[PDB]
Amino acid sequence: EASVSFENGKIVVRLPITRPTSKIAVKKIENGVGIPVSTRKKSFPLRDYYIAWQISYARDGKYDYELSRMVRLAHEHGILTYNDIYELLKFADDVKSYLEDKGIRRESTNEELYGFNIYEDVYPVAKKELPSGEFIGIVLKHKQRAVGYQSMVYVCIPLTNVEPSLAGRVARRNEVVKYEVPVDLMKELLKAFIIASETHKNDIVKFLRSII
Amino acid sequence: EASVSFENGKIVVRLPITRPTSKIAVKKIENGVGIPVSTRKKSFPSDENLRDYYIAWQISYARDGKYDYELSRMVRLAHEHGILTYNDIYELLKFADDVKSYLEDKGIRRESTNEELYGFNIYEDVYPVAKKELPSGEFIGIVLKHKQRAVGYQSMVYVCIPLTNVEPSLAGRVARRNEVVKYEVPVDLMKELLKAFIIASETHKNDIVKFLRSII
Amino acid sequence: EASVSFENGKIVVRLPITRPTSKIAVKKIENGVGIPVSTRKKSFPSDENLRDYYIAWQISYARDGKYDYELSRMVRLAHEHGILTYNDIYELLKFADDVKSYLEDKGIRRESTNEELYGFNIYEDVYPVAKKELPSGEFIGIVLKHKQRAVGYQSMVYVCIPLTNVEPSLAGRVARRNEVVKYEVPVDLMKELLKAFIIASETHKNDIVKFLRSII
Amino acid sequence: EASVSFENGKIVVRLPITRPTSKIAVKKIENGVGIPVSTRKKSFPLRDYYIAWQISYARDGKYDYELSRMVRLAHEHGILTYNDIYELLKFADDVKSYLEDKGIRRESTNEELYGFNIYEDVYPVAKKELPSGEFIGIVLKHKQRAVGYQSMVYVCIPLTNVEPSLAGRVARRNEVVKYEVPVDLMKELLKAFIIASETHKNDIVKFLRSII
DNA sequence: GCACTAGTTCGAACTAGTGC
DNA sequence: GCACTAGTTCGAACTAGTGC
Repeated sequence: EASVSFENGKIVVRLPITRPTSKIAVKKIENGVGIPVSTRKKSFPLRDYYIAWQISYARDGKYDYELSRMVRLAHEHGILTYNDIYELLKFADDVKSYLEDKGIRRESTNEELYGFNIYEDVYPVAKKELPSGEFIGIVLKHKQRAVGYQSMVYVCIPLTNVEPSLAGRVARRNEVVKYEVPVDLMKELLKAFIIASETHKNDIVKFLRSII
Repeated sequence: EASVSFENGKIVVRLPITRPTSKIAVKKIENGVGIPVSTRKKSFPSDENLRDYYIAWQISYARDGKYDYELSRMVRLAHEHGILTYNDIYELLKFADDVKSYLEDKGIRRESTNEELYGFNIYEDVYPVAKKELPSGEFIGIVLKHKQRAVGYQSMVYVCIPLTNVEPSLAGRVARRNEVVKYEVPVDLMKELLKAFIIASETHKNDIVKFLRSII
Repeated sequence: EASVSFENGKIVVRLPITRPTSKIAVKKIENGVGIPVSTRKKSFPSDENLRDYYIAWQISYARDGKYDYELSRMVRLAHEHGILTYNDIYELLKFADDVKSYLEDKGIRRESTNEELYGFNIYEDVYPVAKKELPSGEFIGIVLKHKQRAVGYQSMVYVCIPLTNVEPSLAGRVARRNEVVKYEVPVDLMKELLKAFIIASETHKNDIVKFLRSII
Repeated sequence: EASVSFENGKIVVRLPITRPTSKIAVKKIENGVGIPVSTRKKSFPLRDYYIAWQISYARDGKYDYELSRMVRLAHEHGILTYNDIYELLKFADDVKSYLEDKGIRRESTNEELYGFNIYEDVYPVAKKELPSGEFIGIVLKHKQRAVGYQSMVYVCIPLTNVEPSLAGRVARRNEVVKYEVPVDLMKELLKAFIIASETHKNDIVKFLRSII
């Protein structure tokens, strides 16, 4: 439900902010944790607020969706040079372990709760912050209905970096905002998928080699 | 769904072995340690490996607002028949009086590390788990989940029942289509499952205390 | 879910009025005729229009293979308490002996017409519906649905309960959040719902006869 | 999950036949009724067997999907002339009532079943058969979760009209077949949507006027 | 606000495909 | 064939948007 385009020499994405889903939701960040927010009820003050986007690179087996759509448009308009794709391919070739390798572990402690021993389940999370304010997250979740893991990639875009400014008001009905996607972001998201798992890497490599 | 009955002086539960769901599924817990791993095995071994298989049951005490379901039906039947005594219930009410802190109070924390994965900073999200093991091999566990639409945590209680503890014996056997097995519920398991709910959250404790008071 | 109980000499069912589902929902049946139409009205009128509103309940007699659910719980409680007499049950068993044809036997037919809609030939698919009305206004209906994965038909039994027949009176009232209303189940309704299942399919009849035999 | 393309001067669709869904399923036809079939278990003999395709013309608000994709490709390659689009627009302008207008009615009868009165619920169905063997169906279903109706358009494509011939064998795993879409079919499907309802018509009209 | 319509998440139940 | 993985339909429960 995201809309990717090329406008004014810039890759832009238009994102809805009032219909929260697994894929797109506005969050308030406190101590790392992302509190959900309803953008229609409470008014905005702002550095605390992000669009949380679980971004994809394929759909129906097609690599012309969200991230891959942004990349194709960038490469065709010289935002993403052949040089950039080469080094991302080099990065990928150098990557030998993944977030999925780390897995999820259960550790004993020396604590009890009224006679019950306390253990801690430890989930790995990979994160990078761009100087522009965007966050990239890679979370490991226990694969639904199946053994093993799924790695999920998120981009977190501060409300201060979108237009129009939501400052001082509730979102309008079906409000959609526009975000100019910086080349750095596309690079780092491709890198995130590369390290998320070997199967995500193999996909990204085939796609970028596809851009030739 | 499980089916709970009173038979021959015991509380008995009949459990599906083959149609795994979030409520009831066979899981592998290797040497009784680690996160339970899901499985769809229908043929069970007859050596040391059998002891790694459990029925994992995310067990409840109410359904549709009524307390005649799974654990509450076990307990009401156990007390009706003198399996769970008045004294047993008074001891559990006393335990609940003493509990003033809960698994949900611990919540979930994110820890920074010093590792980087190819330039990306690594953090660790840390979930508290409460767990107790009975002498006969059953595990009672309490874990947390983020609430679906809210800012809080939901606590869930599980009992993990060794396949070596059910009938007909699964050792070296392949489960039939829609196989259901029979498990005699030990009184101490009912006690510990009540205690699990009592320490899971204040709301769960309040529910359990009102329920126990009502069966007296 | 409905909640069925014995109170003050009557079988009583408590029914949700506000969270419509395929099982239980408020529907408008204008002057008691036509296909029921779904609605999410929370404010109910106090004139002739009130009589067009019903609670439509797709009612069952078993859940999880057990016969202690909705209609079977009504009937077992009714018989325990002498509301539904032995003689009543013998009359229903006699009725079932006489039934040798079922709504499912009728099936669904496609009829050709002579109409065309801008060049396209018009056909009509025709579904049989069995329906009975009680003197106090309740409807008992039986309809067919194509089976989800099979070549057959599934029969479903519905009771449509006038809102004017429940408590607290809904006339000129707005339903509260998660409102539940109270309905006293007439013995003749229990009889006719059993008869409905008996004529719906041979399988349903067999189920009902075995159930009735078991409560004797 | 259908794949539309332009090959050899013909619009072709590639359809899977072993993963039956609401949208695509293989059926055996007897006395009008469409029996479902599992193409992997039982071997094929053949005029009795059709691919039943609940075809669409939009997706995510985009009119580049299934039917609309076929039409766009046809018009761009001269299979569907401007003349064809004009007359389809004329057809549409002439259409003043719809399948949805007919609704679904409950009729009394003089029959009883062991004391219960029998009524008949009557559902309208629109159908056309091409000389090539394809059927087009419009069925009225009681709109899920809502008042009123939904009209659904189906194309039924005989297995004798696809390649390869399934004669004498079970389908292979993930077997997909290719069907060359005749211009007549695209015309008649557009006509089906036009008469299905006024809202389907308004959509189709805006789309064809969009092709200009 | 009422009375919807439409969009979503979640779990149960089912089926086809995959690798050993 | 076993032991999964992945694709689907269906209903319950919830939320945002719409027209009056």
